Amino acid sequence: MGSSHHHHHHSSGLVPRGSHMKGNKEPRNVRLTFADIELDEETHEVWKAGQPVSLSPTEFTLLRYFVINAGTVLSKPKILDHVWRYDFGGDVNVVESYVSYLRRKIDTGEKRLLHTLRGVGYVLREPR
Repeated sequence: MGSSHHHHHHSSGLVPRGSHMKGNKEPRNVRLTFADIELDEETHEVWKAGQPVSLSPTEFTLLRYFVINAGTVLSKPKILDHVWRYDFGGDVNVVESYVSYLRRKIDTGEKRLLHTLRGVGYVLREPR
């Protein structure tokens, strides 16, 4: 809620009286994808190589963050503070439990897209 909106920097063109003809502000809903992973922020659903998984809000946020930062080595404590940022009250052992369950619900194929750097954390990366 504000009055800003209309930016005071419209050095781009100068004929909004028409411009488009229908609208192109956005293509379609917000859907995240990765290697063989699909997430719909609209239907809050997940899909992996023809393998759908019913994850909960928390577990969903975790997977989503992993994808957003896919390629960057994440840390156990960092990941916690990042997610638990919506509900404090979870030791560092709670993450391990969730991670183990996640692996079982996300790991299965011969292609390991989740590398575990024991002592540091985990990193998302496609098989090379």
